[PDB]
Amino acid sequence: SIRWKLVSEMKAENIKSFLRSFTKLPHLAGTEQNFLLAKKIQTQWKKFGLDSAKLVHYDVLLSYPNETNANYISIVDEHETEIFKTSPPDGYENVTNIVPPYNAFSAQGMPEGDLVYVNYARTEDFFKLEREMGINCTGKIVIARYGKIFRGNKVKNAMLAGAIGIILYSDPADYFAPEVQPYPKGWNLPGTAAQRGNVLNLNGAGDPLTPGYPAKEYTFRLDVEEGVGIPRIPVHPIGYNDAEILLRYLGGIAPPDKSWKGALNVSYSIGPGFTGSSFRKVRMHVYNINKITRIYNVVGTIRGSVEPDRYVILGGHRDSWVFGAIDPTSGVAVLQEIARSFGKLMSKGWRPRRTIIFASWDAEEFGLLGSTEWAEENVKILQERSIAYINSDSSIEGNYTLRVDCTPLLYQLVYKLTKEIPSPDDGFESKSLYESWLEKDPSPENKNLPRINKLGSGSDFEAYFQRLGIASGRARYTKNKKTDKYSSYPVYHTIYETFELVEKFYDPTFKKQLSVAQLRGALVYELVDSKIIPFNIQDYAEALKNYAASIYNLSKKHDQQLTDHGVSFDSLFSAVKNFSEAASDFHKRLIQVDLNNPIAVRMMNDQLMLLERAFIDPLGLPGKLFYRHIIFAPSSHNKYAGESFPGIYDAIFDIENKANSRLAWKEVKKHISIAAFTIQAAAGTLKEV
Amino acid sequence: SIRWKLVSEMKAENIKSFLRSFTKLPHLAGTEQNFLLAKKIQTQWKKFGLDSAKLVHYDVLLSYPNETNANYISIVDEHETEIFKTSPPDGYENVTNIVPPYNAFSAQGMPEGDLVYVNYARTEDFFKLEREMGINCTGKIVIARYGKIFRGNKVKNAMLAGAIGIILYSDPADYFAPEVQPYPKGWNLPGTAAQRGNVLNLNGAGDPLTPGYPAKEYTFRLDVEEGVGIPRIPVHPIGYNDAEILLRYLGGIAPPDKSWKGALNVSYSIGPGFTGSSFRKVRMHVYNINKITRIYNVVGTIRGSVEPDRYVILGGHRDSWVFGAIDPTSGVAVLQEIARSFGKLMSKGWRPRRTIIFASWDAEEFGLLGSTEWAEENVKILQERSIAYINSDSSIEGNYTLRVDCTPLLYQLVYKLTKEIPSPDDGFESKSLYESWLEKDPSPENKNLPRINKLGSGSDFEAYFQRLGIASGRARYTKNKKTDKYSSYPVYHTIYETFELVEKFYDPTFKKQLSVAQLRGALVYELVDSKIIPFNIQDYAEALKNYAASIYNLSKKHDQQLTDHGVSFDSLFSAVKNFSEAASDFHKRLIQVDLNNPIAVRMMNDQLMLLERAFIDPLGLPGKLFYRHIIFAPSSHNKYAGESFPGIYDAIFDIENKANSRLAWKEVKKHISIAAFTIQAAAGTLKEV
Ligand SMILES: *[C@@H]1O[C@H](CO)[C@@H](O[C@@H]2O[C@H](CO)[C@@H](O)[C@H](O)[C@H]2NC(C)=O)[C@H](O)[C@H]1NC(C)=O
Ligand SMILES: *[C@@H]1O[C@H](CO)[C@@H](O[C@@H]2O[C@H](CO)[C@@H](O)[C@H](O)[C@H]2NC(C)=O)[C@H](O)[C@H]1NC(C)=O
Ligand SMILES: *[C@@H]1O[C@H](CO)[C@@H](O)[C@H](O)[C@H]1NC(C)=O
Ligand SMILES: *[C@@H]1O[C@H](CO)[C@@H](O)[C@H](O)[C@H]1NC(C)=O
Ligand SMILES: *[C@@H]1O[C@H](CO)[C@@H](O)[C@H](O)[C@H]1NC(C)=O
Ligand SMILES: *[C@@H]1O[C@H](CO)[C@@H](O)[C@H](O)[C@H]1NC(C)=O
Ligand SMILES: *[C@H]1O[C@H](CO)[C@@H](O)[C@H](O)[C@H]1NC(C)=O
Ligand SMILES: *[C@H]1O[C@H](CO)[C@@H](O)[C@H](O)[C@H]1NC(C)=O
Ligand SMILES: [Ca+2]
Ligand SMILES: [Ca+2]
Ligand SMILES: [Cl-]
Ligand SMILES: [Cl-]
Ligand SMILES: [Zn+2]
Ligand SMILES: [Zn+2]
Ligand SMILES: [Zn+2]
Ligand SMILES: [Zn+2]
Repeated sequence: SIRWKLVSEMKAENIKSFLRSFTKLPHLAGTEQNFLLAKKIQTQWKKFGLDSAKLVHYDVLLSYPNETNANYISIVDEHETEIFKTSPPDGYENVTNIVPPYNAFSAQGMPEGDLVYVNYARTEDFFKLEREMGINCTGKIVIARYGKIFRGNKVKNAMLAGAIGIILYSDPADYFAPEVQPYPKGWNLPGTAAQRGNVLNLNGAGDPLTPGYPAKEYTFRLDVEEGVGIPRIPVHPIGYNDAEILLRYLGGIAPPDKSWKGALNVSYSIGPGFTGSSFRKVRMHVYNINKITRIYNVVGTIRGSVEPDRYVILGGHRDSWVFGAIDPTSGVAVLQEIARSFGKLMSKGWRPRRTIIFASWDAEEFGLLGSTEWAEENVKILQERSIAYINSDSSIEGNYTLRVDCTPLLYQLVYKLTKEIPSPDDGFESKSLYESWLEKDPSPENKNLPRINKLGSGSDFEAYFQRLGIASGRARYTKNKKTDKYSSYPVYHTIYETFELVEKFYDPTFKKQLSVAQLRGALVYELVDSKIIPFNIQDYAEALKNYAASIYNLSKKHDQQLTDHGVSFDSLFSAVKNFSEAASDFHKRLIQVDLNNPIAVRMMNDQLMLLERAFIDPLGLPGKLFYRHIIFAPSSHNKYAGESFPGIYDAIFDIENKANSRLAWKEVKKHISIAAFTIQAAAGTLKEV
Repeated sequence: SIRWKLVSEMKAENIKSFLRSFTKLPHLAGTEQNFLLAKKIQTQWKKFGLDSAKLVHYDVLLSYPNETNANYISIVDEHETEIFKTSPPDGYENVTNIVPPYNAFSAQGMPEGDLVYVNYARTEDFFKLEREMGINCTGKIVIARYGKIFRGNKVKNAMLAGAIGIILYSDPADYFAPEVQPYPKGWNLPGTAAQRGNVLNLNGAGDPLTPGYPAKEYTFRLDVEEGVGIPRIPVHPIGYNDAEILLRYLGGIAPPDKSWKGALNVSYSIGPGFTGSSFRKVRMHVYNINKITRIYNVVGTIRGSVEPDRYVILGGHRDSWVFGAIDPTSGVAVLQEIARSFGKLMSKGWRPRRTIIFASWDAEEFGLLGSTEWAEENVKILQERSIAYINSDSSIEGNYTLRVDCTPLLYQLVYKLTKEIPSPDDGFESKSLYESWLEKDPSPENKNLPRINKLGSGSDFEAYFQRLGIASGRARYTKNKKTDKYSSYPVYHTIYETFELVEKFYDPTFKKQLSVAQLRGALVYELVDSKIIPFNIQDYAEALKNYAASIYNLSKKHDQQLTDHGVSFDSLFSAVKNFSEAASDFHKRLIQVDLNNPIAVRMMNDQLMLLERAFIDPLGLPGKLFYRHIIFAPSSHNKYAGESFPGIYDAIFDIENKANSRLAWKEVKKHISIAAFTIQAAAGTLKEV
């Protein structure tokens, strides 16, 4: 078949050569090297035979360290004397433009104060410090370990607590894998390395200065002081050797339980302040600059021969913090190999039914900026014509098995294609990827099917799925979560994401990265070429039954209040019931369609394409204009995680502590009512008359 | 042709019999008689052969007088003694349930104070009273004449001024036609009759308690105190005999110029207070009740044989204040005759290409409630599938010539169809409606084409056009505006809108109402049956060039400020230029389409259908979530009137008096930027690749 030719044409050795070619130098967004990489990708796409490959630019707010006012953290004594102050991988000694560690969009400042350790700086950590312990963060400098929630939420949480700065660091408890050596001898995080990353709280907005509209040359911009999601205290990241020095002499209360204690050789006392030392106060000095900077997406097409006005988007970012060998360059290499293989199909006369859009996004590391501004530019065509979005970010975050996150519309297609891709796993040489994946990660809901996760947030699919309602999917290799308990991967967002890391320690044969390229490519092919779009709406109906039961279960602890405030989930369950009926009836009709009647086929394809759109509410969620998906929009507590019925969940979260209960419960009623309506409206789009 | 059979089948005598049958008794929304009328319409549609005809209900906030606490206005002396107090057409003496005059959704109260005459209670009238004259309305009762702006805006304006009540009345200057007798001898307004009407400021929201979502049984409702657009002072309407008594002894400043002086035999002095009288203070007593009440739309279909998933909506309200012989029942009768004529086509085996939706809306007089709640329910299917909406409200507001208001997409179709409909005008017996209309109302932009107006607001097309972006149109007979200078028509919204009025004084032969039914029906037929949707996008391009020039001209008075604040219209003109190019290229391609290739035809039809949608911004306009059309959304000063580039216009209005100029001009820049983007995005939907 054509799909087998697409998949079998891709080669591990090609992914390896692409990765090596794109990881020799840093390619930070907004810098010359990442523009040069765009031009190289565009030349390659033209060579592969794509119909177009253009650079599309935007001018967006980025953030960089000041090369002549370096950031640092220090400890001073009571006489203001500096007692301690903070200060390339082998083979890259000659590389001159590695950005030092920083947290993009930090406020500027030189705050000084007593230090308080805040664990993960989650909402519950601050609740505990303030409510239980009676500790006052006003005004203190807090130190938090990375993990559990997106780093921007840690900063927002610290701001809410009156902290005047926040230090972030990587605890070996969370980022150091047991019995593996630190880079370069193994793949673990060294004590000298800090994790870069932006600290905006954008909630899907894109460029901070132009929420809702693409950042073109003429475009109105907010004043920088009003930029969406920009924090108002300094934030800076350090490695664990430096963190150990800061934590060592914290006094005050002992860590409250083992869940506060990391792995360094220190007490994990909370503070505030020091005991047993010259160590008296902590200072931060952070002076990164925000500047409007041009960024460049590469956007290419293969136009459909039958439905050129219907799109499947294969999009991945290419900007990195340093070399980004895993994040994102492993996905950049995969995207090139996919485009090469579609070009080989074209060379023998194939053209797809619908149009494929290839996209290499810029400035993802600064808040999904390139992918979001292109969605904002092209919203009117994208919302009326897009079948799906398949991401192409990191392909290789571990080497145990496949992970897939996607809308329930795509579950059946994912299971179908993974059965036709050879497994790359040792011991599965005559078996498919489906078989190895089912063995290694069975679904809790059905032991006979592999696990597929919800799509949440934190990579370029976000605006397409959570704002525009375009069915989306991602797939990558990952770690074994039952045994591997560290966050992300050890060298995430550090200078040590190198080609050598990936080749030596992750996937020496490149077979695992090949399997991810084959699946992302086969997903695009089947969505763009199948006469009938390969979605299954009954799988959405079953997902909604699970999510309704879950939010309802969460409400049982408040059962008396539900009764007293006249709160009922009846309408939600009724909508779910009606959706399941409409989806069953829709599939009964769909098998009867006359495949030789183009308008009959196109009307049913429109219903499959527009089903995800029905869940988008243009009013958004409370305080979040750009999160519109009523089933799947984000975790308010961790942007990386997806949350179901977010309007209901946010309304009921910590409700027992809301000042005004009558008001709080009416908000729960509001969001229940919205979810019921939206699911009923979605069911209505499936009806025949 | 089929269109000629549709048009020639309609009969004046049938419209007359329908009108007489629907105007014997009052049919106020929410009352038994208007439910009975729904059932009669539904029985008729089934008899005519429609595929379906169903009642669709919602439970919405309505407002009625308290039958046991009657409203009134009084004058008292300084001893609190009542000196004056306010208190059926021939042949209707036995009709028992005529609602007395009131303004629906008025606050309740018994305010007492000095009286101030405020002309039309426009923003500029209050500016003059307060800024120029130094008059303080705090706290006064104001009296305003109806006209110039929607009555709800008069009330909002008075509230802003600190007034504690507002009396509305019909001045003969505005509602009494020269040399015609008062009903029953002629068609003029008697001094005893008051104009009913709601006084909400909904800005497109629909039911006040459920903005954004249909008002079903389970639906979350705002507390009534928080109902959208509900005014916070009492409001009540009186006839001019009563107004004369209230105005007569006003003292204080003389009317400032003739534009403040109406036609009664009084001075039109402003007050505050009385001079020359027992007349000391004015009191209002208003105790209407707001109550959630069930309303019923009748919704019927004729399903398409080729594109059943594409819709053309013919919708008109049927609820009236009393008999509503003009408003809306003349349109109710027209809608029935149209449905009858489509049923006759069906009887000979015809079926339309696309689906026609017929709708008889309820509670239009209470804020467009039935049509808006059905749009809110069905938004997901309507926005993805609707070709157009044709209204069917009053057909006969005068007897001089045709008036058409529609999107520029429909201009060419309107001109084409009116050439094939016989003129009903005396002296035009062998001529078409186009010819009589061109002679009587030529367009200012092109003397060789008849005038077509912008669609604004104030009838059931509003949510479809201004929220959802569905191309809309309306047509009716009207007065000669160069000679007839009165507002609306004299007996508008009074008890004197009777069948006898229409038959004796407006259209005895029913030929004018017939011509309106033929045009509304022919519009539906051509939109639903033509293989290629009959829109012209180059007419939209020319309209945008006119609107860009107009808003720019308006800015010239502020030219120095534009320069000082770096405000430019360059991007707007550039977007308009690009749209005109894209529309020209689109039509060049459209004439080449292979009419025998269904997918080629369907892709171009999708572009014609979705063009109006491109102008809808889900973020809305400032303070108005439900006005989304960036070119055509409303006048903030008069909901009946449409305003172009409303975001730019509202931003620049009264700007010289804004407290903060730097902030005010940035808002102008914002709205210019949004308009430029939106027109460019719309152009992008027309592009081939
Ligand atoms: C699910 O569909 C059912 C059937 O159409 C709806 O049930 C109606 O519910 C209302 C109360 O909300 C009752 O007045 C009707 O009697 C019900 N009809 C039947 C046949 O049971 C139900 O409302 C729909 N659910 C939602 C959320 O719209
Ligand atoms: C109208 O289309 C033109 C042509 O594509 C756009 O012109 C570009 O404008 C930007 C400045 O905004 C310049 O950087 C480019 O050099 C222009 N190109 C050309 C060929 O003139 C214009 O931006 C579009 N208008 C809008 C509002 O999008
Ligand atoms: C970088 O820091 C130096 C030293 O404070 C300062 O003078 C310079 O202006 C900074 N650069 C920018 C863009 O702020
Ligand atoms: C890769 O797989 C090998 C072989 O099982 C294992 O020893 C190693 O820890 C894995 N590497 C990573 C980064 O997980
Ligand atoms: C009507 O007014 C009477 C007299 O004030 C009052 O008692 C009654 O409750 C009112 N009806 C309603 C629904 O308020
Ligand atoms: C209707 O037309 C007649 C004949 O021209 C005219 O005398 C009369 O004023 C018109 N009626 C109305 C209500 O305008
Ligand atoms: C800590 O919190 C309280 C209440 O927020 C605040 O009044 C106080 O100023 C804070 N502490 C200090 C030391 O200022
Ligand atoms: C009229 O306006 C001023 C300013 O709004 C207000 O202070 C005053 O109270 C008002 N007049 C009266 C009589 O209260
Ligand atoms: Ca933007
Ligand atoms: Ca509503
Ligand atoms: Cl990915
Ligand atoms: Cl109308
Ligand atoms: Zn990434
Ligand atoms: Zn990253
Ligand atoms: Zn009307
Ligand atoms: Zn009316």
